[PDB]
Amino acid sequence: MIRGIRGATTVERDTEEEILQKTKQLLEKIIEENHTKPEDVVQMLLSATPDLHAVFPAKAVRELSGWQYVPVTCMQEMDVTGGLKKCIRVMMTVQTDVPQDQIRHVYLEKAVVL
Amino acid sequence: MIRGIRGATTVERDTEEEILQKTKQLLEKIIEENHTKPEDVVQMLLSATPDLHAVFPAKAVRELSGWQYVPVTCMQEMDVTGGLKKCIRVMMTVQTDVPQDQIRHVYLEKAVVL
Amino acid sequence: MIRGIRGATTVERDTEEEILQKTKQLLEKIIEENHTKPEDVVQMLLSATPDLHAVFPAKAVRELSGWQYVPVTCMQEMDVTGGLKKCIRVMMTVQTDVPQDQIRHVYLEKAVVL
Repeated sequence: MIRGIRGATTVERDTEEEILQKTKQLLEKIIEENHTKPEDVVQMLLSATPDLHAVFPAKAVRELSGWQYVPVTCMQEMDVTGGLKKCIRVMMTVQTDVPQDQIRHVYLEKAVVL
Repeated sequence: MIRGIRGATTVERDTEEEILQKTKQLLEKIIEENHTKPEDVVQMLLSATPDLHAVFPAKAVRELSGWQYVPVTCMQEMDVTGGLKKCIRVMMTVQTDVPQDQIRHVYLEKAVVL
Repeated sequence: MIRGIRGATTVERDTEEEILQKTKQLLEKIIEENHTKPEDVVQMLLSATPDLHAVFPAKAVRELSGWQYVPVTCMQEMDVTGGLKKCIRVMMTVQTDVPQDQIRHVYLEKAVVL
């Protein structure tokens, strides 16, 4: 079946180095936990709160071996009063047999409270 | 097959109570009209126009029994001049064998003009 | 499987005619490259950079023959420093078993740089 996998991390500052590292990690933990092979990934959406402008998060995807063909695009997360700042969110769509309740959704850094 | 189900509604005021209630009521109608069960939902994206800041509309999914594992995320709608103000829209991706031309899309409140 | 197909194009004026024409053109190119049938399309997302406001680009989909049931929604792209201005990007989800590395993504106008 096809199921979404969610993740979220935070950056300390709006630099390219930080954003690509926090995203790359978030992506490795998702892969680890859910055994995602790049070819089972339908598409990925990455969003970032309105305070992040230094690089597209999508750039870290093509720093993973075998991931250069997975289609990824980015969106601006809505601005909510009191929402977690400098937060990058991923919604990955994958072909999996794993049941809905057993998907490992990943929250790292300041996102551990989402 | 897996198909997308669209919906839209509007709130009168940017208030958490108004946003969660009008969103819950739209999700309930989509679900009703299409006999959707939580385990068949791949994922769900909810958008809000740039004038709504009180709460993330995804907080309303919390009040639908059984939906606790359905992965949902939000995005900001683009700002079009003359677009419907105070509008929440949904794209729900479900596993279904209903023909494309028979998916029931739901437009409520002022969004009935879309 | 179901696979995402990415596209991107740019406009010269933020105007209804130019955003509708360049988006129609992007979509007609994706369909011809991927030999897409509307019944096989799960859904589609279109994002626009923060400088485009004249019309939603989703409106170009009703100019395509037979696409009146395809569920589409828009979203706002994040504003990246050094990013492509006046850019319209699409993520189309389709049912297909063409392997991932053989999907044809389309980059028109100033997006040929990608």
